[PDB]
Amino acid sequence: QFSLDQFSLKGKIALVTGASYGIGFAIASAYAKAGATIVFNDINQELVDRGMAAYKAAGINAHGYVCDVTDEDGIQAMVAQIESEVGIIDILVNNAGIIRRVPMIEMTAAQFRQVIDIDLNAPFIVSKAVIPSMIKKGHGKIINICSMMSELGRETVSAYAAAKGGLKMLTKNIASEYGEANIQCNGIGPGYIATPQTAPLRELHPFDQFIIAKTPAARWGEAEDLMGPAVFLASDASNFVNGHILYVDGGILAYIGKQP
Amino acid sequence: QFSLDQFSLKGKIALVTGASYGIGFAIASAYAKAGATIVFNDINQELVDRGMAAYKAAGINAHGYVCDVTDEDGIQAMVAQIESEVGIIDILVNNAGIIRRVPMIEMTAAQFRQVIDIDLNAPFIVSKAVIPSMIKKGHGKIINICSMMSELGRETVSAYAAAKGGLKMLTKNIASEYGEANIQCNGIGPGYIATPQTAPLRELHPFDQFIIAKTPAARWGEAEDLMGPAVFLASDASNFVNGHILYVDGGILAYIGKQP
Amino acid sequence: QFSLDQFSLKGKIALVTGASYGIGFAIASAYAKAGATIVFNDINQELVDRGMAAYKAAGINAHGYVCDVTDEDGIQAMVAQIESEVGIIDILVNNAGIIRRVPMIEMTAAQFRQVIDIDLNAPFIVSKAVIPSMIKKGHGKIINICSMMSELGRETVSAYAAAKGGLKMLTKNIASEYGEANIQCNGIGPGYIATPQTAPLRELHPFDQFIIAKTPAARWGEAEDLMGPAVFLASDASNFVNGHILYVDGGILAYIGKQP
Amino acid sequence: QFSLDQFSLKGKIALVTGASYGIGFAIASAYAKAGATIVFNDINQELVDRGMAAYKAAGINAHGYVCDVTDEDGIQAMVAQIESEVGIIDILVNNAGIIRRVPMIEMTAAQFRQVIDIDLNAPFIVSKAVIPSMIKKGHGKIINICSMMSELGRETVSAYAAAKGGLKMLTKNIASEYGEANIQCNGIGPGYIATPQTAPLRELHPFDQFIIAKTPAARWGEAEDLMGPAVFLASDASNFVNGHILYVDGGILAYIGKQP
Repeated sequence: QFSLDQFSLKGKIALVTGASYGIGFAIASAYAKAGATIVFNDINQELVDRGMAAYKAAGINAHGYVCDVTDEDGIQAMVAQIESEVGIIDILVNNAGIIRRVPMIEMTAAQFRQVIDIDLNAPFIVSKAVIPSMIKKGHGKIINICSMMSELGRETVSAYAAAKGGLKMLTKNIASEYGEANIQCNGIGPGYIATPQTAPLRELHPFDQFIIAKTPAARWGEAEDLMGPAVFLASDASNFVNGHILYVDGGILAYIGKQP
Repeated sequence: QFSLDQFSLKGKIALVTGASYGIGFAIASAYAKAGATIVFNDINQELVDRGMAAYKAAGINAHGYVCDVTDEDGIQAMVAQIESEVGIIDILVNNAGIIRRVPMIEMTAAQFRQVIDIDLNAPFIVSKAVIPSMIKKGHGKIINICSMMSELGRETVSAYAAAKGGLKMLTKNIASEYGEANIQCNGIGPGYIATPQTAPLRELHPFDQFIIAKTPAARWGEAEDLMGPAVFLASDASNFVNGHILYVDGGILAYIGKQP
Repeated sequence: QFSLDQFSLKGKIALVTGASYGIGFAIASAYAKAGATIVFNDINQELVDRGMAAYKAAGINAHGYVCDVTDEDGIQAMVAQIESEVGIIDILVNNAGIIRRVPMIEMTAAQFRQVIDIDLNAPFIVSKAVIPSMIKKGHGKIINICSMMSELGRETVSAYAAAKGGLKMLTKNIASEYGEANIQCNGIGPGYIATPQTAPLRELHPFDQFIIAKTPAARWGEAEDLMGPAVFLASDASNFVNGHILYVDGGILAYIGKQP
Repeated sequence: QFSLDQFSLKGKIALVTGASYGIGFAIASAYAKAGATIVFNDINQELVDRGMAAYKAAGINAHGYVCDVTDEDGIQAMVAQIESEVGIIDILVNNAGIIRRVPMIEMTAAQFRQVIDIDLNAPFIVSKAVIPSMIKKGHGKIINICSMMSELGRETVSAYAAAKGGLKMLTKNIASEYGEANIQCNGIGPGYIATPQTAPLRELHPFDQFIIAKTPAARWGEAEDLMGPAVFLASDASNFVNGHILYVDGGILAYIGKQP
């Protein structure tokens, strides 16, 4: 018999990378509310302290670690520390990332490479670090935060689009290579999500008009819109969903757009 | 605050077309277990009686109706009857369909047209019949049962593939046209699902070997694998998922295949 | 050794359905210029006479036939007539189609069905009618005119989107079922193409602004933009391209759009 | 009036990276036969000498340069040298690449990063180096050699799949960012192509059986199958094709497979 318990993360441990604020924090918060124990990392103590205080305020006892996602030795040590202090990571969400907006021909090789390293190579490093214990546990979930840029390009975001396109295919590869070992690796592809940074574009705006017209749902998304889909992909309720990119965009990728 | 209640269908009414047995019955059963009131139709009383007895045995008081999905007048009358006797349909699953396996050049125009009428035109008819009350209710869900044939072709299944390809795009269109009115229209694309009919292909088999090799998960799917994804798409937990085809295939569509 | 002769259609016969004017006429004209003998059909003598006069003015001796693409008996007889009078059809372009713009819930079941019959069932009928002689000839090409609506939905075009989505999958199915017999079946998916009908939307316009912003190439497409891709798919130069939808859209489907 | 001259590369210069042998050499050879002047690079003099001798034997006066594609300074200098000695690069084919086959959890971070650097970062570097002169010339083409791994994953090829997935999206981004400047950036996605290396898998074989069954065309592809599609994408005949991945796979990506 089906049970709604299939969506529950009770007794599972989730690592959400870079989950000190923003989308990662919202996903980790939903995970805790679904029953999970939350672990997270970020690049410095200041960010970790910020995440810890915010989890506490939401009634969550998270476990926070200082670690650079591009540092394999660092991540390996972090996983080992998490396993001794908290337990086996059942669920990994590759959320950490950066974006840069530079015309392609103006972007330095170093800058391009840095975006690739953080947004693509690092999810490989963290996945590699968690998979062996997931196999031994008999079940694992890896959720890669992709983008609409996993599908569509735009001026100024060449490196970001390249890395997210790579992350989409990395997702499908891990699914193929480890699905047999009961690892489900999927993507979440958020639409246009209203963050603190895009707030002036909503001032009582042509950019706001642009987004609303592109979106059948006729609104910006919010971090809260990602919570249900994220919990779904982390849960037993999605055990036969594998190598799939779940777009959460209010219908953008399905829509030609609202024409005048 | 996120809550697992977002996955609950409590107090909602779901119509699952052709849900007397098989995949539709399994989805409707999960819906009931998630809190929904179940209504379903099929082409004759014998099938309806079969579904009713099976729902009863599972502790579900379903409401069953005799109706041909290709009969617009019939479906319109059925919805009106459902609304007077049960209530407003919150969730429609377009599950009813047929398959034929005929080499294309050997298939009659009439046979091709019949597969198109049932598998494509009928989901349009039923969607059209439920959408006006969903808009007035302030929320609706339409879940279209697609296929891997919404993506990939195969000898002998030209009509079926054409209709399911159409259903994929119908899904994206409804999402675009009605998303503004808070209708989420999505697809479920099952992988290779083990039905009563494919049982001899699992006899202690080259076809069995074929499927397992194509599937990262290394097994046939089962109707039970569709239950969580179906409940997800019918629930508040997927409100910003729209015009999306959710493939539930253990990783098939993501995999090049297991080579020797 | 590769030769540019691989793009030549010299000594081949092409049937382009509904090619009396518009996109089909432009494709057929390019085919003739590439060396092909052109045959075409349309629903009445007036349209056939129009196409014939226009081919003549362009220095092309086309062969025109009155036939409804939804009439299997009619199409069968037409192919037989073409084979006796002109020769074996080497290349079929399924170009004939209609579009309707009606809100979905307002569209009659009859109207929806008519769009499906012409835009989806008819390409099946014509393909079926030409394939047996292509197999016997040792090579065939079928080019299905799809749309951006084979990928993306829009208010008012539910039936059209459904049929073109179906046509995309029909294309992939024929490729799979007949590729072994050296039939290559592909799609052409035009972007926004400037037709006589959209001319007021280019008056010295917000709709014009909409299109240009969606298109990396920063212009409407023209029928002429389809000529090279169409000749490519009809030629020996694309013999290992099969079940593929070739989008000719200046970059629309690849682009998130020009934001303000 | 359409002309077959639209497929001609007469008076154009093409740079094909790593085109000393294999797929790149075959594409460059077709380009020369289509009228182009051929320039190419490779990592050492031995490979350059090999390519030069092979071009000469085919009646082609190619221009060969020693350069590492991951060396931005090196590539920049190479382009400058090409422009002084040969002329402006009209067409870039990003063909250079490597593949590694290592289980993901066994692959070193350094090895993963090297595959990404060569197969993804390097196409960015070379594209960046050629685009400014293409803009000034008033027309440019960039053709990225992708893979079926731009779409589908497989055990042992995680890094390769990630890089090719990235290259697919880089292609779409360049299309979006530079399409306005009359740059068409597209992909070629070869299917299973019979190379010297896979020859024992064709010995009079289960792997051979695997490929043939996956392929509607019922054969391995050959480098020659890529020549027409490559010339197409480099030519005026594809000017409104942009951000598109042209799969040349005999129908593989369209096919569910030949079941027993």
